[PDB]
Amino acid sequence: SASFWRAICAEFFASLFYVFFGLGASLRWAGPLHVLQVALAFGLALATLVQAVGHISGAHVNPAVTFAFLVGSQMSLLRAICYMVAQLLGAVAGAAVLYSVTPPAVRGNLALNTLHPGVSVGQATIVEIFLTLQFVLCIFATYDERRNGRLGSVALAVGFSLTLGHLFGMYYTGAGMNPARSFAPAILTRNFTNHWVYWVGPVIGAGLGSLLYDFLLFPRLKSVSERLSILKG
Amino acid sequence: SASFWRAICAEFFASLFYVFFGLGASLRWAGPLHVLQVALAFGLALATLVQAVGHISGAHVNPAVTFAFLVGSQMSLLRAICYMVAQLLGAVAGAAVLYSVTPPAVRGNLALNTLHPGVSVGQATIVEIFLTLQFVLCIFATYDERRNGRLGSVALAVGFSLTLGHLFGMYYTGAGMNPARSFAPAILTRNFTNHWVYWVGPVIGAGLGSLLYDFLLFPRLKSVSERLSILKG
Amino acid sequence: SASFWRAICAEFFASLFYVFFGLGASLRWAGPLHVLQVALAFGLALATLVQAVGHISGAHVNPAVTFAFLVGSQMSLLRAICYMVAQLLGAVAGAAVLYSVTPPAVRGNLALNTLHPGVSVGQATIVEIFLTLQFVLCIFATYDERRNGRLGSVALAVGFSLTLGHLFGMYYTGAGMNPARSFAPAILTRNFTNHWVYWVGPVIGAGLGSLLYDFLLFPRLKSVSERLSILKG
Amino acid sequence: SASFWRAICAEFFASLFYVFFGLGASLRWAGPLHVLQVALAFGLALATLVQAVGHISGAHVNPAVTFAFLVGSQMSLLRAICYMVAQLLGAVAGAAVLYSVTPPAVRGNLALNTLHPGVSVGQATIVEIFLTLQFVLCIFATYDERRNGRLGSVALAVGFSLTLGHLFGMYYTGAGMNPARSFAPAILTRNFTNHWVYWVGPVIGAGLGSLLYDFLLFPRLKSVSERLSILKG
Ligand SMILES: CCCCCCCCCO[C@@H]1O[C@H](CO)[C@@H](O)[C@H](O)[C@H]1O
Ligand SMILES: CCCCCCCCCO[C@@H]1O[C@H](CO)[C@@H](O)[C@H](O)[C@H]1O
Ligand SMILES: CCCCCCCCCO[C@@H]1O[C@H](CO)[C@@H](O)[C@H](O)[C@H]1O
Ligand SMILES: CCCCCCCCCO[C@@H]1O[C@H](CO)[C@@H](O)[C@H](O)[C@H]1O
Ligand SMILES: CCCCCCCCCO[C@@H]1O[C@H](CO)[C@@H](O)[C@H](O)[C@H]1O
Ligand SMILES: CCCCCCCCCO[C@@H]1O[C@H](CO)[C@@H](O)[C@H](O)[C@H]1O
Ligand SMILES: CCCCCCCCCO[C@@H]1O[C@H](CO)[C@@H](O)[C@H](O)[C@H]1O
Ligand SMILES: CCCCCCCCCO[C@@H]1O[C@H](CO)[C@@H](O)[C@H](O)[C@H]1O
Repeated sequence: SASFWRAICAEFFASLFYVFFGLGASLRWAGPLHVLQVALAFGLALATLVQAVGHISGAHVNPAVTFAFLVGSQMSLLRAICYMVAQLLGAVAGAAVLYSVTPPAVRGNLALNTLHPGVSVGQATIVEIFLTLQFVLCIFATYDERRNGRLGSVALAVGFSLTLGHLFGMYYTGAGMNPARSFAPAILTRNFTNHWVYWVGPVIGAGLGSLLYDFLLFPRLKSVSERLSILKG
Repeated sequence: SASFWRAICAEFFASLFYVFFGLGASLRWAGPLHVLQVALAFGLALATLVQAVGHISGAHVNPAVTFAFLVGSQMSLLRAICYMVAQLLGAVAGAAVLYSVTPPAVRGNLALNTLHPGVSVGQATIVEIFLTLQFVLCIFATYDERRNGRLGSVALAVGFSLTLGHLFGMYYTGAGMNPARSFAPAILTRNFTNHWVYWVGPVIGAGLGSLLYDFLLFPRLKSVSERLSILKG
Repeated sequence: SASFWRAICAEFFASLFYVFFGLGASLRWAGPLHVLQVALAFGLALATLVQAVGHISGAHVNPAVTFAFLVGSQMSLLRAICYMVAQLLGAVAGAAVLYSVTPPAVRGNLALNTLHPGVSVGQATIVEIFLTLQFVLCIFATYDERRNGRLGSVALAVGFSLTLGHLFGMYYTGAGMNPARSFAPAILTRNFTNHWVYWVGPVIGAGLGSLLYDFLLFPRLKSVSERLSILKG
Repeated sequence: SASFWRAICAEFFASLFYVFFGLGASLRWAGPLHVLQVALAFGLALATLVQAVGHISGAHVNPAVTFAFLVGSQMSLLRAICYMVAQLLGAVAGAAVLYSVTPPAVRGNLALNTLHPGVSVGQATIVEIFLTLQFVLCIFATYDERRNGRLGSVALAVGFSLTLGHLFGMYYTGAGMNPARSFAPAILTRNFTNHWVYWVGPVIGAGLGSLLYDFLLFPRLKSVSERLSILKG
């Protein structure tokens, strides 16, 4: 039904907003102030967007997040691909629109995710993994219909999880936690240096999060039947 | 019924508070610290006011927000006009009372919304549009009775949306997102320079937000019948 | 019943905690950083305490707040007096315990509420009034059983209202919004300079808040009968 | 049942995350900025983890917290021991993994809890006690099934309680409030100087919190029967 294309649209616009506001708030340099401010910006961007379209598409706005739900057998392979496609175009569009209204000199590299001189790509990949792992874990747990009438706003919980990822990570890798968010700055600045970290960390972390939740913490046992039936629809 | 004049009163007082506390917290200059602090101040002012009178008038406290609900066919043309009237007088009053208790030298221009030297009014109008668009989108989605028992506090969600608007926007336009909030400082400092941006951006953004929500994301299909019946009451 | 002395105890301990953590976090000087940090500290202290004992005593932890509920005919004159008595002793105790574990030199004046050189006591009284007014207004609205299943945490709403009061007020009067919180530092430092502001502003603001809510925004019509019956119990 | 080993696993992973992100965000020095940022980091780490596994193990992720529930007769002596065991190994593991991905020079002492030169260990023990006391009090009150449909997110309430503990405490003792969180940095840096404070304060505070809640504020009267029956299972 049209109850599918609306979601794809939700994922496109939300991703454009997420990157537009996220990157926009990161322009400049610096420091606690800097980190604190950028951590809150991405976090509140997500909390806002999750309230805005979480009921419509589940507000993934993140390829690694969508990948998590795929292996978690909660969405079809067809939906996953489109979500990720919409997320990549949306992100690029947000970065594009951001570039068009931002004064040069302040533009910098459009907040491209970058490693710290003293951090190896191996350590950086492990960082991005842990960041995305606690992040996806919070998403799965709070989206789980099987629990709590005392959750409060799941939109904010997830947003603050993203903020926590930044408060810690920015010092190491600028905190990617999202392939699409990393990709947009890279494709427009023509700089794919160390970009592998920002696809690998999140995907693996997202993978370990889903697995850890569904197959150990609070098992959601699906029969091989449904798995394929779902991965198909 | 009197269940109409109470709301108008709600919109008047809330607007006076919103501008009084919002502007008051913006006095001085500066920087992350500055932005972070002012972003939180406006955001918590709104979250507070939405809890205070959201059940009474819907706590619009914003002309662009009210305009959104008009074209969204959720209020009558009569209510909209009064809301906006109460919001403009309330704002001016808040700025007035703020001026009366604030020491000169610190008064400055009473936190008048201003463009960044390197930002064209065109880019500034597009910024204000995006700010108000994600803002109204969050308002519509969270006010929508058709969803979530996991929303948490809608008052805070909207407040944090406003904070996010500031964390990004202040650098560009000081972040207006609200004609009344922009108007009060302008009418009292007799400075309407670039004021057009602060009416145009929000109204258009607010317009694109409502449209995007009601006519694409989660359609609330009203028959031409009701539309006019509502725009009339 | 004992369902009365537990509350008095709740108000005593909560007040000791509120002042202990509130004042403790205010030691030193300074600035956004300073204000932001102290605003959040008092705010989260209250949100925490409101969750801790709001179900037991309503977590007033504030004389002006209790006064609001008295004139609001929601508590007896006997309860009000004891609450305020417990709040004053609790506060002093918190400031006392704070003094005993804090290094001198850092102690300063134990975060005594103070006016800004350029702010007259008249302007300062009006500031404290507005601060306490939006504060009590948020308390009444969120405590009102007659509304919302979308409130979220009322504990946090009220806490953030207090934070907003500080983000704006600290620059003017250090933000009292609470006679007991102002009193404790004064009685122990033997400095009652301008102390009148910190009793007068809140009480009046608290008074205008209750009146504004119960007699205009969302009238809670009590017959003269009940009023006295309540003010008596 | 396996509905026991999953919890132990929950407590292990959550503790590893808590310390990994908590300590990681504390690396460097400094100041409001520093404190504010670290306070929020620990706070959001907990809020995140409480949402992630609070429904599975109750998300204690803290020996003093678990001890509180033991004397509160809410868990068996067998569960308590394992929880604390999982929490200690998890913490050490988190600090270990943190060390492996962090650049030296920035590593410092891995955010080891430390006293302020002007604070005696006696004053420091009293500080840690008060910090953990308001903390456990908030945990008990918000976990109490006997109350509120207006709590909002208990995960966030507890997290913000931890943040408040840091906003005040870091200046005194770096804010331990958690034996496991203090232990991990100590065992790996081979520095147990003043470590006694970080086990004694929390345990006592946690003890006074439970007692204060269950035996005075909102008594949860258990017959000697059940107490032992519970402490046994
Ligand atoms: C879910 C997977 C979790 C993996 C946790 C691994 C912890 C050990 C990390 O060792 C680090 O490996 C880097 C190369 O990758 C080296 O450059 C670095 O010096 C070394 O300290
Ligand atoms: C599970 C599928 C994961 C796919 C991840 C794709 C990451 C994009 C690759 O970036 C690579 O970075 C290297 C430096 O590190 C560059 O030398 C190389 O030219 C560039 O292509
Ligand atoms: C919902 C409407 C969204 C519109 C998005 C428009 C993106 C392109 C913006 O282009 C900008 O236009 C400015 C004038 O307006 C020029 O001064 C500036 O140099 C140019 O880069
Ligand atoms: C949908 C209706 C929108 C109405 C918007 C009204 C905005 C107020 C106009 O401000 C204008 O700003 C110009 C500079 O930019 C000044 O030269 C001009 O004198 C001043 O009047
Ligand atoms: C609910 C009550 C609201 C009252 C609002 C009053 C607004 C006008 C404030 O005027 C101020 O009065 C001070 C003395 O009090 C003077 O020192 C100051 O120069 C003057 O500007
Ligand atoms: C509704 C009842 C309100 C009661 C308020 C009592 C406030 C305490 C008085 O402080 C006063 O401050 C003056 C300077 O301003 C000092 O000169 C004076 O000696 C001191 O006593
Ligand atoms: C739940 C228990 C609460 C206990 C509260 C105690 C408050 C009094 C603290 O006195 C302090 O004791 C320190 C040694 O411990 C001395 O070094 C310090 O100079 C002294 O001021
Ligand atoms: C309720 C049980 C509480 C157990 C608390 C154990 C705390 C660990 C002890 O740290 C101690 O710190 C001293 C300096 O202060 C060192 O001299 C001593 O060598 C070291 O062992």
